[PDB]
Amino acid sequence: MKSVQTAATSWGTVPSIRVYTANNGKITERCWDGKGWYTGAFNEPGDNVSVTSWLVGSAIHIRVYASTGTTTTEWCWDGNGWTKGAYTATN
Amino acid sequence: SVQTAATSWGTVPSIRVYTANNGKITERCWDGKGWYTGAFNEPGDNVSVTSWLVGSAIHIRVYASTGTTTTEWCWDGNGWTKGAYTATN
Amino acid sequence: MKSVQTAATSWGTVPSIRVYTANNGKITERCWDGKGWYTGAFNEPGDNVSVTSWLVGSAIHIRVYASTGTTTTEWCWDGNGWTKGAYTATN
Ligand SMILES: O=S(=O)(O)c1cc2c(O)c(c1)Cc1cc(S(=O)(=O)O)cc(c1O)Cc1cc(S(=O)(=O)O)cc(c1O)Cc1cc(S(=O)(=O)O)cc(c1O)C2
Ligand SMILES: O=S(=O)(O)c1cc2c(O)c(c1)Cc1cc(S(=O)(=O)O)cc(c1O)Cc1cc(S(=O)(=O)O)cc(c1O)Cc1cc(S(=O)(=O)O)cc(c1O)C2
Ligand SMILES: OC[C@@]1(O)OC[C@@H](O)[C@@H](O)[C@@H]1O
Ligand SMILES: OC[C@@]1(O)OC[C@@H](O)[C@@H](O)[C@@H]1O
Ligand SMILES: OC[C@@]1(O)OC[C@@H](O)[C@@H](O)[C@@H]1O
Ligand SMILES: OC[C@@]1(O)OC[C@@H](O)[C@@H](O)[C@@H]1O
Ligand SMILES: OC[C@@]1(O)OC[C@@H](O)[C@@H](O)[C@@H]1O
Ligand SMILES: OC[C@@]1(O)OC[C@@H](O)[C@@H](O)[C@@H]1O
Repeated sequence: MKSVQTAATSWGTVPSIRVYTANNGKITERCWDGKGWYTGAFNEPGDNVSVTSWLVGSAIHIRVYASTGTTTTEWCWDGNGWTKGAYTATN
Repeated sequence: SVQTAATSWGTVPSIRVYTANNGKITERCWDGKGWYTGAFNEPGDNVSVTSWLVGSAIHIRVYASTGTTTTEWCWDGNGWTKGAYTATN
Repeated sequence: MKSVQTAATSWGTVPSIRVYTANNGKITERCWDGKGWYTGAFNEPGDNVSVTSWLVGSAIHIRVYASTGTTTTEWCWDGNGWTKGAYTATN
């Protein structure tokens, strides 16, 4: 059968983990911070997902790259919910 | 085509590359002195990976998916164990 | 049709980000260093892509794993152009 496609990132020593799953054109998010998996706020269209994250001090910044067709949309976590980023590409 | 995921740690570095091929995920390893085959071998058509250090100790999480079922595999120094991850796909 | 596939890595606190996109058998690269996205030098064949990177001091090292069929080629950025690495697999 058609397999879902995942992307994962982690930070710190607890750690926090975020796993994004593209399934039937939608990306959803599962989260771990030491005490059970739960569903996160991220829910956006995409057949394909990649993720990277970095710390600035103790503040986490996450970038999720969601692709449908040739269009990749960047989604940004910087402490004020998810926001659409400036990323563009000419695919 | 086959599908891969990669993680690395330290400054040597160590690198681990996971490849999903014909329903199986295998692992190739670099620790500064050449590539060799690792112990990870579990079913999956899709793979992602993340890893983190606790001091000098590496912890690796491999997300192996077949259909809508994703199984998390955990390296914490004592072989690969199944993790608690679930998702409602 | 089938969506493009991406992989992403980041480093430092600016940060720098690199996003690799596999589109109709070719992988290209977009770059962020804090002041706008631009096109990078990576351009190699591939249907599937993953990436990892690490810092040695302030110097970035990037490894891109590009797959076509059962052949995965590692491409290495060590400051001086993209070169084929020693990665092999028996797929
Ligand atoms: O248990 S099995 O994995 O062997 C299985 C095989 C087939 C099946 O029809 C089912 C199970 C029942 C079934 C289960 C589910 S689930 O609830 O998600 O587990 C879903 C379906 C289903 O038929 C519906 C379905 C989904 C997809 S997908 O879009 O790729 O996920 C494909 C199909 C589905 O029927 C077609 C299909 C493909 C395949 S194959 O594995 O690709 O050869 C086997 C069977 C199929 O019905 C034949
Ligand atoms: O991208 S869309 O899903 O909107 C789309 C679907 C179909 C289409 O016919 C077109 C677009 C028009 C079209 C666009 C392009 S493009 O400008 O390059 O994007 C190319 C084609 C095309 O018909 C030609 C074409 C190429 C290929 S490929 O060489 O293998 O990539 C396959 C096909 C093509 O028509 C067959 C095909 C496959 C599919 S599939 O369901 O995605 O497999 C849908 C449609 C198809 O015509 C049916
Ligand atoms: O604590 C969970 C959460 O806030 O963590 C940061 C992001 O992963 C969000 O989508 C998510 O809801
Ligand atoms: O704060 C958001 C932002 O500026 O962060 C850096 C890059 O990810 C940009 O594309 C993005 O718009
Ligand atoms: O041999 C190196 C090894 O022990 O490194 C840690 C994990 O990547 C293991 O699967 C692997 O076998
Ligand atoms: O020690 C294993 C474990 O607790 O590590 C943190 C998460 O990866 C969990 O899903 C996993 O079961
Ligand atoms: O400054 C841009 C650049 O040199 O950054 C390092 C690599 O990502 C290169 O492919 C890219 O062209
Ligand atoms: O200096 C290049 C190199 O040695 O870097 C570490 C690994 O990526 C190797 O496959 C690669 O050939």
